[PDB]
Amino acid sequence: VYREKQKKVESLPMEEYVTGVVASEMNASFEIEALKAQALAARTFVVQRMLSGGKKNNADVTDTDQVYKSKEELKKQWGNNYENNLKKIEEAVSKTAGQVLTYEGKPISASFFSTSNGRTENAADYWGNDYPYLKSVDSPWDQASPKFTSEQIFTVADFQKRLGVKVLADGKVGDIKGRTEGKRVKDVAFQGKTLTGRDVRDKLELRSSDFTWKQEGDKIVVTTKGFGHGVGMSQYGANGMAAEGKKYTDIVAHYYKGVEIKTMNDY
Repeated sequence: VYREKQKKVESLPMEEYVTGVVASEMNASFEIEALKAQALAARTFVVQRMLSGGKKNNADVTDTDQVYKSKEELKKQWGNNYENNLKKIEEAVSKTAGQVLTYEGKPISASFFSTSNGRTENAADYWGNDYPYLKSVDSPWDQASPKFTSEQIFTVADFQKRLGVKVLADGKVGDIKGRTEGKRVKDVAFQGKTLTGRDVRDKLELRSSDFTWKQEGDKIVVTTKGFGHGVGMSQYGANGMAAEGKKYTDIVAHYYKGVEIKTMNDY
């Protein structure tokens, strides 16, 4: 077997691929230490993919694949600042070249999401065994995020159809039965049917599973806190930490409990 001498991913040098993933996933205007943290997370998923068949899907504990932005569209996103942003992301990647996030020697599920509701989530496998590096932590910087609070409006008929339920008479829609350690909704009950908060988020395409709701006339107004699954690293949180002077190593240590930064050469 003739083995390729250079590390390539979809025909590109590995580090350049990482640069592309970072730019596709985190806003370029974010602090450099936050981008460095995102590069470890992207590189962690890349190495994992390559070490297990070279498949395209990440070994993410959360439900997901997503866009790898082209230059054409990064110019439209970054407008004229394209050049400076590109170089910023390149520095962040090269500065962390070869670094990945591990736990007990193996690459982790370096899960990330845009904005928390104030906290991240505990994650466990299908059988309920905890992922020890995905623990619910405090993420107070997200309060100041532009995507912290949000509202989504649905007609009663659409809402009822999408969730396959009849709304409560109280005008209270559906009763929220409990919250997670991350303060996200655990379960919702309607007359004769119950759904998990996560299932409600998917069926309605909510910004997050931390929500409250009310009925206004023939409409349901849903107010969410956060944006994304809430597992692992908050992007807005990492930026907040970086704004108060913390390094990428501090950021990852905060969001992934007990994580160890290794060089990939070992593998």
